[PDB]
Amino acid sequence: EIRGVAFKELFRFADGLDYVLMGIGSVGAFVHGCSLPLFLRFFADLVNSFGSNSNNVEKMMEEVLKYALYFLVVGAAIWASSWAEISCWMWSGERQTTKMRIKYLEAALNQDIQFFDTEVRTSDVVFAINTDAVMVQDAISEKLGNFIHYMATFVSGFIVGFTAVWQLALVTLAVVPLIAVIGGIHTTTLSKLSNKSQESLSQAGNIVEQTVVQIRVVMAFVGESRASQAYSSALKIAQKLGYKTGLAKGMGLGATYFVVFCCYALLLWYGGYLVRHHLTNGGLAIATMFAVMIGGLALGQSAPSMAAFAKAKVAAAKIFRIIDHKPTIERNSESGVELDSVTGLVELKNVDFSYPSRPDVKILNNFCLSVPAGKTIALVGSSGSGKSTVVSLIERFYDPNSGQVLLDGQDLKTLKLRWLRQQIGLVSQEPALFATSIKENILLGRPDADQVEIEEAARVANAHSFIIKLPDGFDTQVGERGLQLSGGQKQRIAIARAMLKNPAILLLDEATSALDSESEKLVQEALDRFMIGRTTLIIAHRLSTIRKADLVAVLQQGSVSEIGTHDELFSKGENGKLAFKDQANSFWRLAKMNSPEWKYALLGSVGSVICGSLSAFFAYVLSAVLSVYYNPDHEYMIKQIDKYCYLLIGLSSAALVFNTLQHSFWDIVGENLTKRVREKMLSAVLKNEMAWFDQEENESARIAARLALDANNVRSAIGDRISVIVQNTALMLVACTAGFVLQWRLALVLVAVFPVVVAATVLQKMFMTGFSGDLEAAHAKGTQLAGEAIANVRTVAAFNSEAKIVRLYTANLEPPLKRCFWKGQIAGSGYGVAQFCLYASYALGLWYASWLVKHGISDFSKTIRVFMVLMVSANGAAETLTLAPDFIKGGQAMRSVFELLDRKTEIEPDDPDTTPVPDRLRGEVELKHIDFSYPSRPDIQIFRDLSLRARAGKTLALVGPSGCGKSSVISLIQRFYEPSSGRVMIDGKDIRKYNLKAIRKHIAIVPQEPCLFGTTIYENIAYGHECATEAEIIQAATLASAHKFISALPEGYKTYVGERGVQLSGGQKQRIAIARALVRKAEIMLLDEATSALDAESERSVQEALDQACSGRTSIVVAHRLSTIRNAHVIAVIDDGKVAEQGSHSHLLKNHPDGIYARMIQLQR
Ligand SMILES: Nc1ncnc2c1ncn2[C@@H]1O[C@H](COP(=O)(O)OP(=O)(O)NP(=O)(O)O)[C@@H](O)[C@H]1O
Ligand SMILES: Nc1ncnc2c1ncn2[C@@H]1O[C@H](COP(=O)(O)OP(=O)(O)NP(=O)(O)O)[C@@H](O)[C@H]1O
Ligand SMILES: [Mg+2]
Ligand SMILES: [Mg+2]
Repeated sequence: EIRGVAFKELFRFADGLDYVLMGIGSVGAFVHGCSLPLFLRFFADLVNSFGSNSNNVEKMMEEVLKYALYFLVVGAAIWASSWAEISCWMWSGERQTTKMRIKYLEAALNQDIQFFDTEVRTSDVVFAINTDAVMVQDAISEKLGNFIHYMATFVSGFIVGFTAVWQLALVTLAVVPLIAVIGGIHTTTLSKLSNKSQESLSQAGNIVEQTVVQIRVVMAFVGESRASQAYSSALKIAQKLGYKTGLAKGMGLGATYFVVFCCYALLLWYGGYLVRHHLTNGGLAIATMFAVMIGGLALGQSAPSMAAFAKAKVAAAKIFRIIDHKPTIERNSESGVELDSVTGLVELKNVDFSYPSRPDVKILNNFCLSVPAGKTIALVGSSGSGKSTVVSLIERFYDPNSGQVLLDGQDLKTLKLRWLRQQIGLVSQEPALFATSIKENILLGRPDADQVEIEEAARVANAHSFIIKLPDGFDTQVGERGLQLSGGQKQRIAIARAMLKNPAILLLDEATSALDSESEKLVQEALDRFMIGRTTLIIAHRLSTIRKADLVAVLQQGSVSEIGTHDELFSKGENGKLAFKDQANSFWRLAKMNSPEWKYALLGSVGSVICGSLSAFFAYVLSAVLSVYYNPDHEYMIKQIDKYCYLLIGLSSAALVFNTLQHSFWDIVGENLTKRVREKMLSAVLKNEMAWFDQEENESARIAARLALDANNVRSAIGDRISVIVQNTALMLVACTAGFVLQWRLALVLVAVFPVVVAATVLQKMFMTGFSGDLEAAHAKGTQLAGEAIANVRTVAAFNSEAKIVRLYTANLEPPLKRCFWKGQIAGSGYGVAQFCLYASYALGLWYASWLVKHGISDFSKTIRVFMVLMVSANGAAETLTLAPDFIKGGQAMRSVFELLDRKTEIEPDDPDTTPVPDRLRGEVELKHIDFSYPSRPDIQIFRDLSLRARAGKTLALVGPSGCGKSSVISLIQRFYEPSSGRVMIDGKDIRKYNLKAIRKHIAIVPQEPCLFGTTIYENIAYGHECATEAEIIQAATLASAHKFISALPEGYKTYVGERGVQLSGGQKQRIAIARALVRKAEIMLLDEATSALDAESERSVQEALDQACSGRTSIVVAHRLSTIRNAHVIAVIDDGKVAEQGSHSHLLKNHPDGIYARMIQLQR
């Protein structure tokens, strides 16, 4: 394998326009990166002009106007540079990516079947088509532009810092690694603890998934409380892990706050020292500190670019490996002969095409097809010596081992290999349709034909009137994924696309779509009476296409057996808008649910406020220090700077303490809330009906994913998100108050430009995240078509529609190209306008500060303090606004959770108050006039007003046929599916009114395909009773003949078992389920087919265990029970739920059971 190619090789599909776009985007990214430190330098110059000229009001006003003009120039430069970078990079990346997808699909479909058998697999090719978005649509589309932009920012910030104040820049460059390593430690610890918590949540999801896959026994054996308790224990483990995670996150980010505040205290003291020694200015000091931080952040932000570049190198190496391979199929003449008789006879001296994956195996040894012209020849044989290899031979897949295949005295190997393809028709087992129009999915057989030939191609063969009468319309883009759910329409569309093709050398490889409907009847009229005759190796049915064919040509052991007469039989084993009032109500309900932890939240809230306030205070101090930088009194300057540094150290200590407090307590309340939510969701789902678990969207994997995702989503929505909202609200409040009390009418101006600043900063955050959306979703349709074409590469090569598929792929990928260009242009223009308005607002604020100072309304100190404090307030508001979409997502998860919780259940496992039940029952049950009881699929209605009787202390051994409601009478007994017309009376009264959980504690079951959950067989057996103890388990194991086999292993009771455990035999788990049913010790017992596939001694042991269970008390056994039913008084015999005579095993009345019950026994004997 290859670990990657050269980075430049990723640009192999860049034409002149792509080169121009890349150059323009690179220049724009470089200038946009350099602009921000240049703006810091210009801010330093403006502040120096605005503070150092306090006495000369005219000079400072003129210089402030000049530097506001420079701010406008920088804003325009950022506008142009960001527009260029974003739009050009996105467009060039999209163009190169689309060119690569087109070329890759063409190259892949141009290869032979060998390249997808022993070289790169079909799944690998589809995955490469998927991850072309990851490779080229990501790394060189925008990540390259971001890399250039951030490297430019880093270099420009370093240059600005080291040209303004090199002393302060050097000490700041020394400082930056401290914050970097503190943040790295915090991120590492947080990621590790989050991974551990995620593993705990995954284990909890495994627990709930195991609960719902085995819901049939969990509901029956009143194990819902046990499952809830186990889930709660797992959730408590995950909650302790989340507590550790929250404490670690709070401590780490409080350490970051403490370190940055202390470092700013040191840097501000050193800047005061530099101003005191007349080395530089205060504005220069602030700007050089900020510029070195911006350079450090820029250098840190180019790591994702390098990660994307490495991933791109490896994935481009893969894609180039597929593309650059020259197919061996086209190494032949490709132009030899294309003028042969349409009625051709394929001759095979020796069969070949031993697949290159396993060249040692020779499935086809030696035989000849010797097909008749105009007469249909069939083949049949075993699966191991299959017939599809003959199809591969005929279609010239170029794998000749020893012999050679030739058509009517002309070698296929030396043939054109182009004309042969349309000469040879094909309808394989797979329909192999494509995500394109139905007309195209037929037209691709003969491209030159118009709609008319398509019409008679779909008319002569099969019926196309379904398409005409299709509610979608005359033309259809194969619906969504496939036109037909059944597959008959798919097969007949394939037949029509072969009809536009030449059927001269037709090949029909049967149909694996389970067609046993009128689709086969229509197939009888399509390509079963066609005038010519060639290989039709249909083996779906014995008489289908074989009885009518004049040559059976049975194939076995890679050689043709007796051929010609079809009368002889062949031995084989073949079978034959959205209102937010509802969201607010849901949030209030969730908060009421989270009442017990409100106190904790409140403390965390307090911490948030403090931290919020702290930030403002810090900004204030910083701005205040700047005012002290421009002060003629040196001693007063030193005293004020030292006071501010000490206050800032105190702020750092408070920031650490209250950050740990806020985040620890907010994560504590979030963990408690998500644990409570998960527990309530589990209770709600376990309170539902069995039909609810039957539904597909409530599947086990679906349920686990839904629960985990919803809980995680709301957790964030309620934790760090609300933390940040409260913190930023406190910051904004404190900042506005400080600005207004210092110098109003300028804070009013900054509030006037407040929306501009918050919008521009939100767009800055978006740019940091990335402006290109979901790359895979953008090319979803083209990716789907490419994957379908790759999976059906055999059909594409057979119909010679490689060019048509590639052209359809270009037509599918053009709209994403146009959309990406337009999105890039809109994003670039919007981002540039936002930045220009931001810098215009900054210039306006500083000029208004100058105007207030010149008029004598205010002073420099108050103006600069208000300005900086309001700017940090705007930054906090930006954070809140950019976190709003997570609030939207959390509201969606919240309404999902509260629609799951508030769903009502028809059946109540834990009834509030019902008719009390005695400790021991009689066992008599009457299922009078029962019905199908299957809401999920009401198409079928079994139990046509059927009634069933079970006398107290007696057994029923009903047998029935397969799929006659055999395994559903017990479901009616346990109230899994409520019978609408059925009266199920237990102990003389209906089960609907007694305590359901109490009865389910008094009825045992041995389900068909026995449930083997848990980790140890000991717990599986103990599941039968709450007070399992040890004597009960031992006696149950002994009674059901389940003690010797378990003790055979050294582990015995404490043995690894379950879904992830060691797989054991069916008889062992059946007897384990029987032992669990016995240890349940129930008056009414329900059995199933516990003898599906067992050896002689295991069969005898299972029958003995069943005999003992029946001898115990009242029981219902529904197994086949061909003999030795222990003389049940009655046996219920039914035909699809209809009323029928109850033929007994002893055959007292040998009239009804003679033709039903005894027939299967005679057949098996
Ligand atoms: N790509 C492959 N690599 C290796 N062995 C293969 C491959 N494709 C098919 N086989 C083997 O080919 C043998 C014969 O089956 P084959 O004729 O290919 O298909 P089939 O589905 O059995 N045909 P049919 O009987 O007409 O339905 C089997 O033993 C397969 O394992
Ligand atoms: N999830 C389901 N949704 C709808 N119908 C179902 C579902 N599962 C089973 N059925 C049908 O409900 C009926 C139950 O037949 P029943 O004999 O009780 O079970 P079975 O497992 O089919 N028995 P058997 O064939 O003897 O092993 C049959 O018509 C089933 O096909
Ligand atoms: Mg086949
Ligand atoms: Mg069953």
